[PDB]
Amino acid sequence: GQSYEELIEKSYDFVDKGDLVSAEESLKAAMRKEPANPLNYALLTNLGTIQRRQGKLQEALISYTSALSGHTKNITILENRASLYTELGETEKALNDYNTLLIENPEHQEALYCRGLLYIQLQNYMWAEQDFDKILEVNEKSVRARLGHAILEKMRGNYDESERIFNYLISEMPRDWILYEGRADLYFMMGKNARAMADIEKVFTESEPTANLYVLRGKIKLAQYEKERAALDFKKAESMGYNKEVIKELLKLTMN
Repeated sequence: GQSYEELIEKSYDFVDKGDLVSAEESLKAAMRKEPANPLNYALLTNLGTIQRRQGKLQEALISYTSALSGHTKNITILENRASLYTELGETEKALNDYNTLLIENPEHQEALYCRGLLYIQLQNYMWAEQDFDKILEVNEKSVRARLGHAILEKMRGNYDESERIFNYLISEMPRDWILYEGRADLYFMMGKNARAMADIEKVFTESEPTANLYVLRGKIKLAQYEKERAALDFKKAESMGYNKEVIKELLKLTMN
C-alpha cells in the first residue's frame, strides 16, 4: 500500500538526515500499518541497524531476531546480529551465527575474518588459522587475513612468526600507522619495552593514537617506574572510552 511505502520513504530520508529517532518511528509505523506484509523482515533489518547506531543494543537484537525468523540463512541479518552479539560479549551466540553463515557460504570474507578473531579470543588457534587461510585462498591480496595470522601467532606465543608478519606488512605499507600499534603490542608481550616505545613514538609523532595505545604506553611507563606519567596516559585512555573497569584497576597500580 501507499501509506506503508510513504512511511518507508520517510525512514530513508530520515536516515539520510542522520535522524535515527524519527527513522525508527517511521519503520515502526510502517509495520503497524501492514503487520502481515511479507517484506517486513527487510524493515526489521533496517530498524535493527538504526537501533544499534543509537546504542539501543538489546532492542536491536530483538529486531534482528525477528527479521531472521523466516529468513534463517540471510547473510546480511546473520552478519549484523553476529556483529551485535560480539558487541554484547555474547561470544557463543556470535560464533553460532558465523557458523550458520559460513556453512551456507564457506567463502564469505567478512564472516571468516570475524570468526577467525573470535576463535583467537576463545584460545581456539587452529580454527582461527584455518579461517585466515580460507580468506587468502579466495583473496591472495588480503591484508587483514595476514594481520589475523600476526595476532594469532602473538597470542599463541610464536612471537618471531608474529614479528616476521608485522615486519612484512609494515614494509609493504610503511605509513599504515595501525600496524605499528599491533607490532608495539607484540613487543610489549615479548618484554621488549624499549623496542615497543620506538613503535609507540612513531604513531604519536605521525598520527592520532587509539585509547589502546595510551593504555600500552601507560603500562610501559608503569614498568619504567613512572607511575605519575602512566596515570596521565590511563586517564587519557579513559576519556577516550577504554573499559572503565580495567582502566579503574590500572589507575590503582599508579597510586603507590
